[PDB]
Amino acid sequence: PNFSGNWKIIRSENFEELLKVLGVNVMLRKIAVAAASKPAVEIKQEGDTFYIKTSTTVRTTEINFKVGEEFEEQTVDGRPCKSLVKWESENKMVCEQKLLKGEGPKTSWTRELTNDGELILTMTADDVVCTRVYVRE
Repeated sequence: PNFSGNWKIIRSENFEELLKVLGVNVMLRKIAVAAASKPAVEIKQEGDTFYIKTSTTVRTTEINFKVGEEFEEQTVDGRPCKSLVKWESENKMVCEQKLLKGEGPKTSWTRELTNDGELILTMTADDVVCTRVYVRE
């Protein structure tokens, strides 16, 4: 019931499709998929306060947020955005993103801790739903 820990990915669906919707060019798409196939995920949870570090060779994101309070981060393709995380349920948080500048597909992400010990990351861009599953390492 604690998101804290080091996570390793075991499954990933539609990540490429997601990037395609976001306008990422064909080659970057392949580079991204490759890099994102073996990310290092570190999460530290203190009550409603979170620290999530996702590292890959070509891109590392570090976000700090408190459930319920807006913060700034970036969409998966690097566009700055305003995010707000809320609890959809006891083990699931949902984040709605708003581009700071310009227009683009509506994006969001959700992270859910399953009762049997796994972490499901869901990322969406318009109608595309990307599902990534992690287990503790």
